[PDB]
Amino acid sequence: APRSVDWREKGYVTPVKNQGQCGSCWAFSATGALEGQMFRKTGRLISLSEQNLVDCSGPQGNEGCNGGLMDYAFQYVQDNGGLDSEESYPYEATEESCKYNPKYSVANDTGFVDIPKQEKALMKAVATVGPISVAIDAGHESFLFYKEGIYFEPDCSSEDMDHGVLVVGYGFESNKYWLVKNSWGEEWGMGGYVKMAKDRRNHCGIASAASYPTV
Amino acid sequence: APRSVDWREKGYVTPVKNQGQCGSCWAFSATGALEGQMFRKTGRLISLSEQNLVDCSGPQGNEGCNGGLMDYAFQYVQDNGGLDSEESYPYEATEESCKYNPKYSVANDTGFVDIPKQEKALMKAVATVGPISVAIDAGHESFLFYKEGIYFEPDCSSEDMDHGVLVVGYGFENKYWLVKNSWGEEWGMGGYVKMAKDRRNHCGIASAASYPTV
Ligand SMILES: *[C@@H](O)[C@H](C[C@@H]1CCNC1=O)NC(=O)[C@H](CC(C)C)NC(=O)c1cc2ccccc2[nH]1
Ligand SMILES: *[C@@H](O)[C@H](C[C@@H]1CCNC1=O)NC(=O)[C@H](CC(C)C)NC(=O)c1cc2ccccc2[nH]1
Repeated sequence: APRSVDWREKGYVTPVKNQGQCGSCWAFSATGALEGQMFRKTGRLISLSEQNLVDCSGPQGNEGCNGGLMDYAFQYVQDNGGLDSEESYPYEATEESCKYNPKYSVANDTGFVDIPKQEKALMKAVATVGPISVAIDAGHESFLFYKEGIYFEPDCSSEDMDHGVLVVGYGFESNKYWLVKNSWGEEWGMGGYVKMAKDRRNHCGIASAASYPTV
Repeated sequence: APRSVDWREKGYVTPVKNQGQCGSCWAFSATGALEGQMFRKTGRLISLSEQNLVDCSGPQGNEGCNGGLMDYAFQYVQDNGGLDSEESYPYEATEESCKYNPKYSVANDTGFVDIPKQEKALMKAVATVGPISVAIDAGHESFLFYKEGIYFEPDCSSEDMDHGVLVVGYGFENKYWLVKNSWGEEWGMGGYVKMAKDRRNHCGIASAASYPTV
């Protein structure tokens, strides 16, 4: 497989967004992975509505700003037969009534694939598919304060993840890393991204709950 | 400047409101611009009271449901030393007695700036300041009935503006202003309209733009 991948250079990834004061990480993770797969299919990069997911995906098991799962979000888009653009259904960092309108649907999906709980499998998927939704353990001060280099936190869990993010690539320092897009704004980390330790015992659980939508 | 800006995703903009059967557009535009500048200053997004402006800004020149201007509303907030929250001083779509109460003030301003009367200066303000109050010519059936794409009306005028609204951003699909209206969420695109940008100061969008200084 390639030793390095960065889907950002290839047009698959929208700018970093900001969840604000709302536990909607899972919705940002899901929209990032679907943005990637819709670009793969159509050649158009269009920002998708996390608000739509937050407001409408309760039946599939999601709890809005109180948490949720990317796979539940992918199931919603399939069940719903669409997902609105960001520009039509803007993010408000709270839960509102479902206002889905098919008029402004710009994405869809046909299911999802859960990747085997192996960093090797995740690497293959990143190389072959595009950006991939992943859960990490993000609940450490070292992660708030991350600015540069490869992130490693000896107290990270490989089993107890709490944060949904998007792997957009991987590589190495000229000491391997995953390239991860967060949803804490561009001021956090390296332009909103973090290089997380790769092939270091599934560090922070990055390969434990990885998935992507089919389109 | 960036080629695209949308302050809604950055926490500067409240949900779309509905003026109902009252010519209070100017008050919704003003509260929008002040909600954005108060967010810029404090990091808190709090919906402000249009009714407080409708009821109380007569001395600064406004005429309640019979019309008004955003700058007169910004002058009121300055003169008054405050503006009540929406939740404290709810909207009734009619003019009442002034019930302003400082206990519930959650906004202030120190003044206000008028933007140079060019779309280039408007673009610079939107990119650097936040949501901007603007006046447009909305009195065309096309606008009345917009749903998607970029709005362009040949019979639109650049000096006969009659409607106050809020520019929250701009971009391209062929450029547009992203404009928050106050006709509820069922109108337009969730309550918004993409208005032609850099096409003959279309509908007079850069003719009377301003924002409060906080
Ligand atoms: C990230 O914004 C979010 C933060 C938590 C929400 C409430 N407090 C938090 O710290 N994390 C999540 O939403 C995680 C993401 C996964 C991928 C690890 N999922 C959940 O917390 C969660 C809650 C919940 C309740 C019912 C069903 C599923 C479910 N998932
Ligand atoms: C939008 O709600 C409002 C609609 C008019 C008022 C009643 N009839 C209408 O159609 N439009 C306004 O309030 C406009 C907005 C500006 C920014 C163009 N302003 C006026 O009509 C206006 C300003 C003003 C100042 C003093 C006295 C009267 C007066 N009217």
